[PDB]
Amino acid sequence: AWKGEVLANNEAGQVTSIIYNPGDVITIVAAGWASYGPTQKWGPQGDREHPDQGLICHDAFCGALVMKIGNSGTIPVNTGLFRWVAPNNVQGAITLIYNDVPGTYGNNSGSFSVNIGKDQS
Amino acid sequence: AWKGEVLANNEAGQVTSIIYNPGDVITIVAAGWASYGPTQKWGPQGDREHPDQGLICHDAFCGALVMKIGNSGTIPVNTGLFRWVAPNNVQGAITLIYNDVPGTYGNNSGSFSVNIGKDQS
Amino acid sequence: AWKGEVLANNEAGQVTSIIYNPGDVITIVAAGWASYGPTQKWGPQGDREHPDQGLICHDAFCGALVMKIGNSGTIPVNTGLFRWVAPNNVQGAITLIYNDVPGTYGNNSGSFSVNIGKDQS
Amino acid sequence: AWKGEVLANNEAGQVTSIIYNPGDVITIVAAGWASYGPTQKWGPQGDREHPDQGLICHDAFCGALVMKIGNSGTIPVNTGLFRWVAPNNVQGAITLIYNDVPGTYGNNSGSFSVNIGKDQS
Ligand SMILES: CCCCCOC(=O)c1cccc(C(=O)c2cc(O)c(O)c([N+](=O)[O-])c2)c1
Ligand SMILES: CCCCCOC(=O)c1cccc(C(=O)c2cc(O)c(O)c([N+](=O)[O-])c2)c1
Ligand SMILES: CCCCCOC(=O)c1cccc(C(=O)c2cc(O)c(O)c([N+](=O)[O-])c2)c1
Ligand SMILES: [Ca+2]
Ligand SMILES: [Ca+2]
Ligand SMILES: [Ca+2]
Ligand SMILES: [Ca+2]
Repeated sequence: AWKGEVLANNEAGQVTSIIYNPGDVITIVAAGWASYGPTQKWGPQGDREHPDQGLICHDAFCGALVMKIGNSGTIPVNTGLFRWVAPNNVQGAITLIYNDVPGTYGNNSGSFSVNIGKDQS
Repeated sequence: AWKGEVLANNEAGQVTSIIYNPGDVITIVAAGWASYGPTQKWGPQGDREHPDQGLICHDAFCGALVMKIGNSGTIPVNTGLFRWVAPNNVQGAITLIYNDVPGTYGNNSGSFSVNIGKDQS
Repeated sequence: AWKGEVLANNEAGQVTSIIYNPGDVITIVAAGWASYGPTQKWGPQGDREHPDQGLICHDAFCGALVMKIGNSGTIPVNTGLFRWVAPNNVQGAITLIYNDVPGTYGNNSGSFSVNIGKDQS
Repeated sequence: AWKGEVLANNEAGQVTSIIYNPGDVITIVAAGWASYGPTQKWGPQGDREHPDQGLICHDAFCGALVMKIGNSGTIPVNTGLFRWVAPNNVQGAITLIYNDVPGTYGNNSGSFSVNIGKDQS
């Protein structure tokens, strides 16, 4: 299992110790509060009122938690995933990232606390 | 495992199939959007700007997911719990509930989708 | 989880740390060599050539590993059980016992090494 | 998870669907009765009285269950392995094999039933 913090202001994303292999079943739980700029804060699902303009992951809101697995594209995590199996041919190390627009992470604040474990399979 | 929806207007809470027994290790993942009355919606950690004026759970925000286990008081769930063990003396059936003030559930809207499983021990 | 030795001369059996509750899924692995009398020894499936003339568990061989769950009657374990769920209405502490005839444990020798864990459910 | 039978007379061993990847934790439970020649039978620990006269695995008895992970050397399985982790550099498909002397498989009989799964990590 891996536990750690994902800073909203970390454009590169936080690499985890988890290597996703074919067939693997994993669980992720994400909590806390962060911002893409405003004094207001949002949870891991982000700000459902913010537009999608140039976000790294078009499938989640601004300020959501997303991930990449190896060199996949971005995949939504949000609050987390229960006993989840990736699509065919997705494999590698799990990096977690705050969903925002490239070049705009400087004004971000806060962090999410995230756990990831491999489940029985 | 149990998977189901928790309606925000359900004052009694959603009973699950899960019986928490001494020594159990559990994982919960909650997702979605709901409202304790306003047109806006919030995720499982609720509205961090809303005052607590009589919530069923004073350790979580208005609109957050909470639970009771058997005869326990409310216990925060929020986005979820990763490989969690219950407080001393806590055991029994898990009921999931939207955190709002007694008697004001009629104007709530939405639902959270929740998964619960028992982990290896 | 629980790891321990079960002596073949132990008539009362070895009580583990595991309490079996409804819905639980367990795995058992048993290894080693023991005897009900002879200078020879057998593994956890026992002696497939020996008669049953009053074994505590009529569904396994003399010299096999068996168990009780709470006040159940005996259940075969043998080499082990993989992600097993018990019959209805069985609950309580797991007691591991060597399968022999009541009153004859005194000439027994050796032990099995046993791992028990609860699995994800 | 994977379940299947491993014949005593199969010199090549039985390929499973389990790919052991670095950091995997696995459980294996084996049961049953087989023979490397004699009319009598033995369990997955094999025959503790028979000499090693060129077994494919010199760390288990003749008639024991062993395995390869990819093109590893032989690894003892016996009755099973509880929440086990492989040696460094060991990875690939798990192949289960009856431990006998090469070219003597033709007088073998019986089989073992084996479950393998990956465990929480
Ligand atoms: C795809 C990379 C090129 C984008 C350049 O344009 C932007 O930076 C751009 C364009 C439209 C909306 C936004 C936006 O939603 C946005 C998001 C932010 O977190 C933020 O801090 C700022 N900001 O600092 O101005 C803008 C940003
Ligand atoms: C029948 C209910 C008893 C009323 C007690 O509630 C209050 O007086 C009171 C005062 C300030 C804020 C709140 C509150 O946070 C609150 C929370 C709500 O979800 C809600 O639907 C209502 N509401 O519609 O009246 C008020 C409630
Ligand atoms: C030995 C004290 C009295 C128990 C009574 O045992 C029997 O009546 C009975 C009758 C038939 C077979 C067996 C038997 O399978 C049996 C099994 C043993 O492990 C053992 O050590 C002995 N023993 O030492 O005599 C007998 C026992
Ligand atoms: Ca920003
Ligand atoms: Ca309300
Ligand atoms: Ca005896
Ligand atoms: Ca042979």
